[PDB]
Amino acid sequence: LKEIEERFEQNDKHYKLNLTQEAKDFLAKYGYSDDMGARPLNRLIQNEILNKLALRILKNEIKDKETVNV
Amino acid sequence: QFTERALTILTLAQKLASDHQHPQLQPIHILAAFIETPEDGSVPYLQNLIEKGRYDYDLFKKVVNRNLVRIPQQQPAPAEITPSYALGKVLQDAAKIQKQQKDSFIAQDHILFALFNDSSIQQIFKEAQVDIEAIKQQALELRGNTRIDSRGADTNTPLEYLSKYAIDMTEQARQGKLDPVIGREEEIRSTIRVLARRIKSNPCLIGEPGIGKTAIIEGVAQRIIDDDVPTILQGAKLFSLDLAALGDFEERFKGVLKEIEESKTLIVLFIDEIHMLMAANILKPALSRGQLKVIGATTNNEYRSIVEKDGAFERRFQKIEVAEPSVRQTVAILRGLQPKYEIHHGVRILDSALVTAAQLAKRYLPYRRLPDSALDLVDISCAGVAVARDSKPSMIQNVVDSDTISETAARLTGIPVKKLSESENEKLIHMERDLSSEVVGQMDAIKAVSNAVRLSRSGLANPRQPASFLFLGLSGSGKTELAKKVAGFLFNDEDMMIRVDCSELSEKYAVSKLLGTTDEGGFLTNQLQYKPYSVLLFDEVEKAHPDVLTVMLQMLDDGRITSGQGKTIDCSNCIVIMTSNLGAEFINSQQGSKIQESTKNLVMGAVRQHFRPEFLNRISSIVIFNKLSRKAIHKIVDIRLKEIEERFEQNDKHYKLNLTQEAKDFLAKYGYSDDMGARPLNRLIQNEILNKLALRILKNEIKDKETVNV
Ligand SMILES: Nc1ncnc2c1ncn2[C@@H]1O[C@H](COP(=O)(O)OP(=O)(O)OP(=O)(O)O)[C@@H](O)[C@H]1O
Ligand SMILES: Nc1ncnc2c1ncn2[C@@H]1O[C@H](COP(=O)(O)OP(=O)(O)OP(=O)(O)O)[C@@H](O)[C@H]1O
Repeated sequence: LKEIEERFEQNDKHYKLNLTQEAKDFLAKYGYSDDMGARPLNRLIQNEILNKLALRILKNEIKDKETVNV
Repeated sequence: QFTERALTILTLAQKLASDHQHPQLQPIHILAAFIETPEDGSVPYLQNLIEKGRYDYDLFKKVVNRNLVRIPQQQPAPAEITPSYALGKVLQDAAKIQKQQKDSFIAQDHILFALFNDSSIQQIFKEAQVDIEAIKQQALELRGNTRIDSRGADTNTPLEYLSKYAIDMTEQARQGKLDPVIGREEEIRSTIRVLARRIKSNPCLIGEPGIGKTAIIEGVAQRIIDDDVPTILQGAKLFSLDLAALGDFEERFKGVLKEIEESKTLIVLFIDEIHMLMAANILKPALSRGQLKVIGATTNNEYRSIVEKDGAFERRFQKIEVAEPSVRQTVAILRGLQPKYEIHHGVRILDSALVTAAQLAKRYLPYRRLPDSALDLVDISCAGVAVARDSKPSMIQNVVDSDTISETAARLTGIPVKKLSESENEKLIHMERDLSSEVVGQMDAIKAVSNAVRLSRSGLANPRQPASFLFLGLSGSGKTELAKKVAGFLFNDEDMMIRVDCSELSEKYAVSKLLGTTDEGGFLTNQLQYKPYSVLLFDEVEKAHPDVLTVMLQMLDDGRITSGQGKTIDCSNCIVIMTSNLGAEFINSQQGSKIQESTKNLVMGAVRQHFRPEFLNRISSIVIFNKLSRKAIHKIVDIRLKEIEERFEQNDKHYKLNLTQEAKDFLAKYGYSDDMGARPLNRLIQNEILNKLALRILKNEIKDKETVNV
């Protein structure tokens, strides 16, 4: 979690965050693979989150610094 | 026309000069419009052919708006009102590099390319666009063939393998090329559900090829453009690699793993029957990176080989086995593709035929996946008379039910009129009349055997078990002919009845009727293993060793047997028949012309002696074969007469035949033998009757097409 947010709210995204335990659980549960790891989730962390919520936010109607978790 | 991608910038470049409302479109304008921001999402920054060719745009990012803010301001309508042919040439001037670097339309490079004169800092210190120096240089770096169409995604040529040999059928889908599919919509969904499954996205399609496993992928590809594709799966599209490998020529296939990784799982991959050790092993390091949704497929065969080793690459893979589709499946696609392939061939068809096609097709298909074979037979039916139509004589561009089924499908084997007249019910109702034609007298065997298989027919056969019979009498009584008649009547095939010797193939023939492999495992397998339709002749069963009678009861019971590979294969299409001659003794009762239940008890007693009641109680009907009346004797005449005329009067000479009971008693009397029946007389007639003519043939005193009885 820490890596992306510290890339962006710092400069780019000005971003305040929210976490459902869903993701909190999902990413841990689902996102982490036993064998192949969260290694894909590391990419997925983009996808279902960064890719997802930026896409949520990139409209801006959910404003800057706003957040919507799945 | 300009490339959309180019024009996307171009109008945005017209939009560019519009935002500051520039007075004129002039060389250094789009230098801002080429770039949203320094991101390679704006290639003209870094991924541009210039930063790699000559002029890096990093700090050179600085100057672009510096001009477009220092343009003299204008008002809205004169903004983007002019090409200003100084710039307006770039419209045409972009078509210059499409020559030397071989392109057709005007692309992002080209719109860029034309600009290479004044679009710039052109000064003593010139931060500018080299003319041929950056692009023809790096327009190979970029791409190496850029040109496709105005349509399409970024023209940065990130992945050459994906652009080369990776086929997107969703393109073809919105291009309308592929034929929509049906009825795997379960598998479609489920495999897509597998795909939609976050845990195992990768399916394994299992099954024998030709079944539509990528026809699955067809509608799947369609569901991509049909947009039923799940949110997880939305952004992805179809790639399917049909592997043509033709220094390692494969690593291309490995290099593309980045090109999709470029797209960042913006597609799916589907590989069909090629799943094997690749170089080295196929695939995974991109998938094994945790990434890369792919549609996997195979026969159990390729499933039996390498993916058996790991199994944790199948950790991505739910194995889904397709089954040969149902009738409506065939029907519905036919329903969809009847008009297709009749318009493909420019003809018409009866849907009456269309459904009827699948009927016998599904029935007598020895091999394939029916719709193919159907569509084959269909196209066969289609093209066949269409070729008959287009070539003079043709009158019917529509095509009938019957011949389009039978005569066409008669090119599997034949016998259309029998393939015709049967409703699959018509057998039984008409059988014991039909059976009355072949095996003489024997109204017992007529009723009993047939009525018992009328129970194994009528739909009253168990999902697994055939009818079961153990018969006494002459071997040569028409016994085998009965089951040949059966084979002939029931399956319309003489091959159905198969010699299987219980007597001599007996004890360790349990290894030689099949063997867990330590090539048929043994006799009984590819007899049926090829052809589930069969008729079983089990020779003098009580002379077999009991070693097999268990798995023979396992034939009796459940109608299926574990094979050498272990497969338990359906014999219930057949009718299990057992043979015993021991009642030839008990024909003493028939010598006394008893009702044989006199000894059939003793017969039953005799057979109940040696075997499991299970093994015993399976028999539907045991039929003693009755004493031959003169009729029963001399109706065997026309049998001979038939197999006489079958050649002379039919398949060679066209020579007529006549006899008299005079000569026939001069035959049958001698011609009949007690224990072997008239089986002697057959190989008797072979000369003194036959060769009497083979004499007279070249003796020729009387000639062909005649007949003279003796
Ligand atoms: N349900 C269907 N609807 C439309 N066309 C179909 C359907 N099923 C099969 N086809 C046709 O079958 C042809 C290809 O079949 P397909 O390759 O999918 O069989 P297959 O079992 O996948 O062979 P393989 O296993 O090697 O991929 C195409 O012409 C396609 O239009
Ligand atoms: N009632 C009958 N019905 C049919 N065929 C009969 C009849 N009586 C005698 N036959 C003769 O039986 C011949 C074939 O007999 P069939 O094959 O049924 O016994 P078979 O078991 O094969 O002989 P075998 O096993 O001893 O070599 C036919 O060619 C036919 O002429």
